[PDB]
Amino acid sequence: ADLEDNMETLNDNLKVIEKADNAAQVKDALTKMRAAALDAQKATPPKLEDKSPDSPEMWDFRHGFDHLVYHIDDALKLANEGKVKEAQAAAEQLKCHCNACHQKYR
Ligand code: HEC
Ligand SMILES: [Cu+2]
Repeated sequence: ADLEDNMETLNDNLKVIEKADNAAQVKDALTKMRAAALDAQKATPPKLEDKSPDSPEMWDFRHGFDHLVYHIDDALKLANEGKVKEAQAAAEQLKCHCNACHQKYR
């Protein structure tokens, strides 16, 4: 999918997590976010289209998604333990990273 679509998936599923009634619902949303993060990691964002594919900026962009997956995996572990509120709280740690990448590269 394109980068915009993967971003919509990330945004929509974070809202699902916030409104969830159980940890399995959180897990289902996080699973979709994990895939969207890894698919977005394959894209070249418009603001970096003129940079080398091997540039420090492109590696920083790609590594931002690895860190999003770090947080998603943290939250998934908690969700799979049935810990709904803790999994929701772990997912909120994503937000600073959504905004930090946007500040650089959106
Ligand atoms: C870089 C490592 C990113 C991370 C982490 C997140 N996003 Fe992102 N997002 C990124 C870029 C470069 C762009 C612009 C894409 C473009 O083609 O202009 C975006 C955009 C969004 C949007 C707007 C969607 C659109 O239709 O353009 C949303 C709603 C969005 N991003 C959400 C979002 C969330 C919730 C994230 C954390 C869970 C997140 N992004 C991380 C780059 C990066
Ligand atoms: Cu972090």
